[PDB]
Amino acid sequence: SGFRKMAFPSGKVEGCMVQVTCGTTTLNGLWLDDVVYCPRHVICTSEDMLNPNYEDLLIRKSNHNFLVQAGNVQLRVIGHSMQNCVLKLKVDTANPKTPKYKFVRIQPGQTFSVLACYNGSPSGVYQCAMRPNFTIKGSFLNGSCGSVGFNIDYDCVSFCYMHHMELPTGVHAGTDLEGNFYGPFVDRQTAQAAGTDTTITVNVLAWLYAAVINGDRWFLNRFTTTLNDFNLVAMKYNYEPLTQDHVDILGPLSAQTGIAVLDMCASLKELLQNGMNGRTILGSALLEDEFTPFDVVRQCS
Amino acid sequence: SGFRKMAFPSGKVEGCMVQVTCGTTTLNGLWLDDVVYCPRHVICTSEDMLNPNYEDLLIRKSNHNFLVQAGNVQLRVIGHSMQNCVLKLKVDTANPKTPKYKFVRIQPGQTFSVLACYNGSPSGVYQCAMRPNFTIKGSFLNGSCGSVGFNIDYDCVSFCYMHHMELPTGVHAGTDLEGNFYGPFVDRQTAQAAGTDTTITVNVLAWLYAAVINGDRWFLNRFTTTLNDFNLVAMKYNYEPLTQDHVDILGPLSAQTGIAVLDMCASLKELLQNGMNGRTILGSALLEDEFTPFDVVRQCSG
Ligand SMILES: *[C@]1(C(=O)O)C[C@@H](c2ccccc2F)n2ncc(C(=O)Nc3ccccc3F)c2N1
Ligand SMILES: *[C@]1(C(=O)O)C[C@@H](c2ccccc2F)n2ncc(C(=O)Nc3ccccc3F)c2N1
Repeated sequence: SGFRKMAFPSGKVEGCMVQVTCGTTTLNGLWLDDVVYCPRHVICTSEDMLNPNYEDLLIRKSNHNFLVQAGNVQLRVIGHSMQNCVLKLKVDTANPKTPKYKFVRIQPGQTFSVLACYNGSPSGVYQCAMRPNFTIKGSFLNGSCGSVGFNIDYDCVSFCYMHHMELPTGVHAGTDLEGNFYGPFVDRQTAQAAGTDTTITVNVLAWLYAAVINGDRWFLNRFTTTLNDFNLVAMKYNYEPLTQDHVDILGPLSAQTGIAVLDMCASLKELLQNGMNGRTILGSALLEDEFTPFDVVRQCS
Repeated sequence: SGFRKMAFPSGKVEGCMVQVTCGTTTLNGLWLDDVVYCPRHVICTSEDMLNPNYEDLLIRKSNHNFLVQAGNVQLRVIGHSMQNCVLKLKVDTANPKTPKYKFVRIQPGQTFSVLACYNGSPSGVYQCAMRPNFTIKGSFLNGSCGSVGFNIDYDCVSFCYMHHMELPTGVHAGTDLEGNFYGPFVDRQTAQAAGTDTTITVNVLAWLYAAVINGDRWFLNRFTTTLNDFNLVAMKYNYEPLTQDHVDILGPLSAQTGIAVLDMCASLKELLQNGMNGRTILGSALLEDEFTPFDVVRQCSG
C-alpha cells in the first residue's frame, strides 16, 4: 500500500551523462553509441541568445571547439552536426555503457522521469508529466540544460525529453531527442507565451482509482453521469475533454475496483463543483493529474 | 526555479540489488563486498510470522537453503548469521559494483531515497522522510521487503533503511543496516501502534524558505514571534517544538532570503491558525514537511 510519485531507476541513464563545453558555456550531454546529443544553444554567448543565427554560429565552430568530458576522461569530437535544436557531436569511441534505447516523442498528458544533471553529473530524479500546453513543471537551475527525460520498458530506455530552457514565467521547455521542441517554444532568450494549461482529466481519474485501491473511498458518491454531461463540467473547470479512448484506457482500473468509469466521473464532477471541503486524497489537498493510468497499474501491481 | 520531491540517482544502489530465496519465500537483498543483507523474516513461512522464534527457525537453515541471485549470476552462500533483524549471507565473491558506502542510523525528520524492488529488480525511486514516530509513508507491495533507503554524498552511499513490513494501518516500518528497527516495531504479523505522528517543524519552515526563493510570498506577514510563543502554537497543532539548533540549521536559508527565522515562524503561526484560505504554496494546498533544510539548499541554489 501507499501511493507515491515514483521515478524510474536512473542507472542506465546515469552512465550516458557527459559534460559538454563550447567556449564559456558548459551544459549536459547524452552519450549514446559514438554520438553526444546536447542543446544547440551551447554554442551561444550572452550577446547571442536574443536572436541567434544557429547556422552561422555553428559555422564559426570546429570539431575541436567542443570539449566533451565523461567523468575524468576527455572524449574526442570527429564530426559535428545540428538536427533541429540539438547538436550531435560524433565522438571516436562508442559509450560502453550505452543501454538498449529508443528516441520517442511523447504525447501531452504522458509522464516520464527527469534525470536532473549539472556539469555532466546526475543530481536527482523526479517524475514529470508533459502538460497539455507542452511545458513541464520541473526543478531546474542554471547548468541543467541537456538533462533528459525518459521511460523504461524492461531493459529499453525510451528517451523522450531534453531540457533546453526555463521560460521567464518559471516553467520549463525542451525538445524530443531529434531536437524538435515540444510546444511553440524556440531556443532564444525571449518572452514566450505558453498556452492556457488544462488539467489531464484521464490522469485525475486514474489517481482517483489509485486512491480507491489504497483505501480512500470517501469521494465515491450515490450520483452518476454521462460522458457528454461530465464534459460540460470539465470545460467549466479547465479540465481536458474526456474521450471514449480515455474511458477504454481506464478499463483495467475500473475492473480491478468494481467502479464504472462514468461513476468515477460522477465522483469527480462533485469534487470539482463542491470542492474537497478540507479533506485529503492519497495525502494531497488538490486533485492530482500527473499519474497516467499506466503509472497507477504498474505502481499498484 | 521549480521545487520537486527529488530522489538521489539510484544507479549505485541498483548494482547492489539481489534476489534472496529461502524455501518458498523470496525477497530483496543488498550485496556489498562479500555480504548479502536481507530481512531475517525471509526464513519464515506464512504461519510462522504470528510469533516466530528466529533463532530456532534459523537453526533449521544451512548455507545451501539460501538461494542468492544477482541478475542471472547465482551466488554461492558460504556463511550465514543473524544480526538483530537482518540476515547476513556471506557469499564467495565480492560485488564488483560495490560503491563507496557507509551504514547510518538516520534521525527522525531526516529524509532519504527509497529504491523500491521486487525479485531483486529495481522498479522505482522516491524520497521519504523518517517520520518523528519512526515510520515512513512509502509505496511498497508484497515482495518489496529488503528494498533500501539511502543518501548519496559525492561518491559515497549512506544506507540508512531496509524495508521489513507494512503495519495494518498501512504505514511502513523497517530497520537500519545493522537490523535495528526504527521505532518500537517488531518483525511479526501483529497489530502494532505507531505513536502520534508529529509534523517536522524545521522541514516546514525550510519549505516556506524554498517557496520564497521560488517567488511564492503571499504568506509572509508583518508579524514576528518568539521561540516559546511559536512553540505554544506548535504544541497545539501537533508540530515538533522548534529549538535553537533548528534555528541555526535554517541560518543559510535565512541569509539567502533575508528573512529572520522567527519572522518565518510568525508566518507559519498565522498559517496554522488561519489555514491557507484555499490558496497554494509551491503547488500544494497543505504545509509540506518532508524536505529538510539540506534538501532545500541542494535544490534551490546547488
Ligand atoms: C540552460 C543551461 O544549462 O545552459 C539552463 C536553463 C535554466 C536557467 C536558469 C534556471 C533554470 C534553467 F533551467 N536555461 N533557461 C534558459 C536558457 C538559455 O540558454 N537561454 C535563455 C535565457 C532566458 C530565457 C530563455 C532562454 F532560452 C538556459 N540554459
Ligand atoms: C515483505 C516481503 O516482501 O516479504 C512485504 C511487506 C508488505 C506486504 C504487503 C504490502 C506491502 C508490504 F510492504 N510485508 N509486510 C509485512 C510482511 C511480513 O513478512 N509479515 C507481516 C505481515 C503483516 C504484518 C506484519 C508482518 F510482519 C512483509 N513482507
